[PDB]
Amino acid sequence: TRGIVRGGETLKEHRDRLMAATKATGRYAGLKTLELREREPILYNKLFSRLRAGVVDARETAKKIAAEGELCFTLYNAAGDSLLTSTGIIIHVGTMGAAIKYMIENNWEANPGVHDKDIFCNNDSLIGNVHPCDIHTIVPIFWEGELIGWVGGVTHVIDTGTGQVQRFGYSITCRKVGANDTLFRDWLHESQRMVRTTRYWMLDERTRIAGCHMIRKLVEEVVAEEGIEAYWKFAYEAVEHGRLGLQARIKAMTIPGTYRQVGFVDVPYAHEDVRVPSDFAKLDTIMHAPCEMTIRRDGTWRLDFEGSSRWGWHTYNAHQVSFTSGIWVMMTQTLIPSEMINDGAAYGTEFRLPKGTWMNPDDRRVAFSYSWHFLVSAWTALWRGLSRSYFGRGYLEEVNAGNANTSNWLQGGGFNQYDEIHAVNSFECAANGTGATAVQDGLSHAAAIWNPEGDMGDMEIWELAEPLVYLGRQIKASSGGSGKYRGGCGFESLRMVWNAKDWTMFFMGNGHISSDWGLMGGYPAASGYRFAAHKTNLKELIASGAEIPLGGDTDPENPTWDAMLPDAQIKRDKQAITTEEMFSDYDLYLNYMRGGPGFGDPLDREPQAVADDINGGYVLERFAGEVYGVVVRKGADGQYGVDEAGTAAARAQIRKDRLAKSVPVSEWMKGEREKILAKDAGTQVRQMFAASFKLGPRFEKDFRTFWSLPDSWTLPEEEIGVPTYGSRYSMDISELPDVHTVQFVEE
Amino acid sequence: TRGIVRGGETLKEHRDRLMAATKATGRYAGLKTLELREREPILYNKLFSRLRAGVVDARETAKKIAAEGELCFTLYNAAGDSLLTSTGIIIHVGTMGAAIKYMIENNWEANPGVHDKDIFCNNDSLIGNVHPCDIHTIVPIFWEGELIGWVGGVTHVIDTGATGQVQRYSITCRKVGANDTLFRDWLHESQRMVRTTRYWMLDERTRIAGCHMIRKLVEEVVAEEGIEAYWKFAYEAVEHGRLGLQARIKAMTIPGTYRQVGFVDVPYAHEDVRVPSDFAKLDTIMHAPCEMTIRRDGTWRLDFEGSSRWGWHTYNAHQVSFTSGIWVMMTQTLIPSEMINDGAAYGTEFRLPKGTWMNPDDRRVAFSYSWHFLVSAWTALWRGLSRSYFGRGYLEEVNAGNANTSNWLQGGGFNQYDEIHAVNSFECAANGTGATAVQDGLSHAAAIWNPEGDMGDMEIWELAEPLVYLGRQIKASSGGSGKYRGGCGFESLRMVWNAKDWTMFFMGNGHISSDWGLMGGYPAASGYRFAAHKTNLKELIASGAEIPLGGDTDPENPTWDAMLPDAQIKRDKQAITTEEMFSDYDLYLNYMRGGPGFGDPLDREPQAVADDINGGYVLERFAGEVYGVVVRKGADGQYGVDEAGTAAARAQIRKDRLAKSVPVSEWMKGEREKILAKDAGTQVRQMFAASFKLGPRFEKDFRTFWSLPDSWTLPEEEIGVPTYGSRYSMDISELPDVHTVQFVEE
Ligand SMILES: [Mn+2]
Ligand SMILES: [Mn+2]
Repeated sequence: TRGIVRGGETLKEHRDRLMAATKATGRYAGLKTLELREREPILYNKLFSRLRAGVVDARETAKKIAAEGELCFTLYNAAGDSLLTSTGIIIHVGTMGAAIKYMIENNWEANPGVHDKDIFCNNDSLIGNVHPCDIHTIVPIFWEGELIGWVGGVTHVIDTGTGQVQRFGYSITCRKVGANDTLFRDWLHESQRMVRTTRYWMLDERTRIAGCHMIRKLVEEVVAEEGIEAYWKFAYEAVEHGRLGLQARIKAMTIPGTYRQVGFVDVPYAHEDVRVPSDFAKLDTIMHAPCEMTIRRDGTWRLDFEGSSRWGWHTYNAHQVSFTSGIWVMMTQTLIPSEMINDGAAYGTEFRLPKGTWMNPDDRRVAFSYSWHFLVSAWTALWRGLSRSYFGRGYLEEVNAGNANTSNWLQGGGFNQYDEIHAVNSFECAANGTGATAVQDGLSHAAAIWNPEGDMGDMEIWELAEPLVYLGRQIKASSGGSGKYRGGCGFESLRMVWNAKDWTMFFMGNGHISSDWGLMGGYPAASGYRFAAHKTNLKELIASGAEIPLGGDTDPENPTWDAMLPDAQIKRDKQAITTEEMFSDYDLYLNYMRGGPGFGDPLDREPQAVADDINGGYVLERFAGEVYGVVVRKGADGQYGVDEAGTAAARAQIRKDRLAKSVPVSEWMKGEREKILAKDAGTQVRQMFAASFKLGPRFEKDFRTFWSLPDSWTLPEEEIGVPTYGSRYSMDISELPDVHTVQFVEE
Repeated sequence: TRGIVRGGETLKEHRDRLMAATKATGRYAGLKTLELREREPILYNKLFSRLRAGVVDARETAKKIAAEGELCFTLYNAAGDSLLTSTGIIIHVGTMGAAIKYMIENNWEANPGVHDKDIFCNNDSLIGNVHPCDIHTIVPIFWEGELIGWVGGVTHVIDTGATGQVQRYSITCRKVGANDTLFRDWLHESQRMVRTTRYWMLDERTRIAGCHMIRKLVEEVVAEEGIEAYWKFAYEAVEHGRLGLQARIKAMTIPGTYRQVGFVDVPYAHEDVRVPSDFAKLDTIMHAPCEMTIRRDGTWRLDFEGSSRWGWHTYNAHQVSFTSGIWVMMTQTLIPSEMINDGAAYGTEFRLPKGTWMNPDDRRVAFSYSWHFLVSAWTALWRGLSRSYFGRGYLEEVNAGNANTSNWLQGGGFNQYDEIHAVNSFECAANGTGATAVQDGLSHAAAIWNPEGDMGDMEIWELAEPLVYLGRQIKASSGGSGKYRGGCGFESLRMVWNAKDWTMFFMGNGHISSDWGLMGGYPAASGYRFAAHKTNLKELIASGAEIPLGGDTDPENPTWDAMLPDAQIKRDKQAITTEEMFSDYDLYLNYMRGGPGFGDPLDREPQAVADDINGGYVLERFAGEVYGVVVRKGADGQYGVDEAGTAAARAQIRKDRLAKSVPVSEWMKGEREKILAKDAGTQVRQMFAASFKLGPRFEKDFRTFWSLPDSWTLPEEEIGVPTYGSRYSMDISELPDVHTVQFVEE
């Protein structure tokens, strides 16, 4: 046959046909009926069971090369659509799927060609990828000379290649790195210069190629026993199957209608401790991620991000592939926790990411090295939206106020206690607080949005990898969102530099803004802040038996460590993002993990839960009365107990104080409107709105209508007084010729 | 014959043999006799003259695929040694040759295999390259299924990427094509490294077109004159070059030891050097001492013991870059021939100590703008070679040295076409040259990496950049004073016009003049910065007020500043900056440096001093203070010489010199007190501290000359500045199963 796909179609003729049938019918590949599944139920169930089991075995067997992370493997059909994904974080199902769809639309079939036993590698920025260090290995599967699918394997390399602002600070575009199952030497020598340490990159490549070739054999054996006729139907029915599964889940758990929510997070690049080389990049900006969620009677739904802010000079921007592919690590935690999850769910979801926004920049200068900062801040709002549907329908067990900001990313560089390059960081922000439920408190220090199987790691293992020692590891008091049910609290650890040389560290996380919100009366989780101490003189303080900082920063409004370090240079502020800073032995670094949002009116919380929280270190005593209205009294055993009568009076008094200090929304609005007309707000607020308007006309109209603003009132970004480089002149990807990108999104 | 090289040897077996014969015999490839040259001279001269011409033809023909000068092509033998090189800048003969020898040593023959019609590409930093944007295309030449040589084509791509870099796009001899056809995944992947696609794509089409033309040339020559004759020429030609350099040294120079040194400043402690790493935020000085030894047999040695350590900046150099590009200056004085090839390398001994900025041996080091250190280190060699010319009697060949190729005008953003900016004006191609022992230096005439200096037309530059010329003027008092004055630089005043999202920065020497005067002459003027933001020039122009024009004639008594009362003027000695925002009607002074002078300025003929004042080469005030010449403004407003007054001023300055000078012994004792008290700037002590550790022989001489006790030490960690990288290295030896080539004693 002429084309290499089974049947004689080229890779592009094949996909274009399926995509045309998908558009005309609304069903993947125009499969109005799934004959294999309906006519042969057992064989269909067996095909998933064996293929799913073999894909997981590849992932776990290949994993056994350590000294799990983003490691994952996915089986695709000829058109680049996922059928099955292994255990692990599934944020790369779409990134690798896009890499296949890039080879399809750019005629890789003709050059460099797609042959059996070829090995392709990819991490391209313009195709779509979460992190530059996330390396894809893609292998085509052939049966009797014809192509029937692809295999994808991905890892997060931890030692690849300060204060990046533009993309031009590596890139692999579906490069053919091997043939005949043998890697090319020029690729091996070249890729080992893209890295500071060789061991991690080399083993990771072996792992990916291993798992891929296992899965390749796994398919060749399934097809041999059950026949190609059966497998060929399954490779397209399984996708249309996933779509029907998502539709059935929506109709069963949620409510049709329109849900509107928004999320924010800060980017404080004006601070002197953010040492970026470009002066046009030094300004305070805020991420704006509004979302209009539409759930329809037919079980389809739509996520429209009209009104979002523009991309900025920083590393927190994202890709439309990165945004849509990675949003399912969140969705599979509430709506579709299923091992059948595949691209079928994608074909049952509509995404609108306006071109030019931070989630769909369409500009080649954009950097995305730390996309998580924005992604986790934008996705959390969707928890709240869905929860409104769960709450109204009665499935309160599924309600969740949202995920915490996966923040304070402890990052360090230099030479460790073995006089060797640092490569492995602690990664304690895998265990943040979780949002509160409509039924119970949230889980403290339990999970991250991109991995619900939160693991905090052992202190004794991290101290074998980092030149740091734990002086404390403690639950972060009052970090969880207050509410009838408290959001999960984060936790903190105090690090002391120990046997480090040429050492540097920086902070990474939300500071001025709490990305998550409480739900239906609950409050947002605590926001971030920084603590670090240099020139502590701790060696002499330890030797002399003086007071030394231990534990966690219990009350940063009334700290106890600072006074213990009189000769120290202490940095204690809300600057939760910094650039590389010099550290040396006996200096201190507070690693503070965020908490989750709360649920419900705080003064509906059962008083004993407040007393249990104070005794447990989840809430500072101070706020027991101010926030929850609970009067607690310390007893003989040192434990706090509830004052039943005193609480009732406090709760009744707060209710009157609320009505007194509050104001009718009509009244407050006209006052806020005067400030809007006078353009009275910080530059970060005005820049956010000014940029959001230009990229979102529908958002500007609603804003003007809601505030009853006259057309005479305008908010041009160019008149705020901050740099605006990149707001009117762009570097589109359309400038690149011979490059055909695929659109997974309305814009 | 299994090995692909002619005869059956593999590439490594072949080179390994030739290199062992070179080490053993002191003659390239163990050629004690050149049979072809001696027994068939006409045929020998014919092969060279014809290959040289065919190579030049390929370079000039391919050049017509755009519209540069760094473009160049080189013909190599099977072992990766240069035979011939096209017209153009020859910095990349060694870099590309090193790429070939990398494929030889790392078994490219077995994987990915070296086949006919294959296309390779390379710019690797660890192999050694001048610039990250200088891209190599390497094609193997075959004859009857066997490899007989290589072709290398290079271009300087202007629109690549990568800020205030402090530590380290790498293409490691990648096979980017087969069957003379490029791979699609390579073409797509390359269009993401560049800002605009045009320049990258035409440059590759240019390199390949030239490589294939040279491949056809060899195939044609071999076919007509026979492969037997060519296979002899392909190695005799190298040894031939070695003998040629030996003859030139013995005919032009003098045996002995020459000692010289050069310096340049890295002022990274200034706030306008926005660097992301705080441990790279300090002031440092480059130290480039050179002990030059010419032996009686005609061999010579270049020992850079005592040089400073690599730093957190983009001015470090690879050993291959330092030795491959040094021949751009050697071909301007010692061996200016079109026959130049690697024979000159096998006739020269280089010692670049490991850890120094020229041989860092650390993977973190960056090399983006290594010219700043190279031009400052090479200028000292002119002076050494000149002492041999001057003693032997070839005063015409003397030259005090090359100016720092500084102020590198760099701009970014969007231009008057609302398109990405990629073409910057290249006025630092026309710096002042060093004065000779016979005549003044040439003003605004050349750079060290290109003697064919061209300034460009202002009208052409304004079609490329969003800038307009408000001035273009000879730089007064930039040339080094002396009996014969060093060449003066020039300066242009630029106004930003129709730019958007525009940024600019300065680049060059500031506190230090790298060049020195010779035998009584003085160094050229050092660098400084002038820029003006928020000028309000639009209204000053409209109202008819004074507007800055021309050049910054006297920065000690400027005229522009008073004209700009509302402007933010940056007028300091910070000649290196990171990108800074610029808007229309802002000003940027592009000041090109001059060259060093020769001889005692007091021995300069007075009428030359008067001509210099009249011509804007020397400011009036220095005619008496420096040259001791009294001038009077004549009727026509021109300056003339006062013979009698000049004779007195010269007689008085001679007494002043003896009165204000002191015996060197008396000065040394006082300067020795300061060394013991460690009374000096941190940039000075860090330089010496780093130099001592890398050069024990240099430290030994320092302590000896100053009679310092062993109790006196200068540890770098006690200076008070960051010392990151001094004690902990990421040596390249770590990288697994990567085999490097040492062209240097380290
Ligand atoms: Mn990753
Ligand atoms: Mn170059």
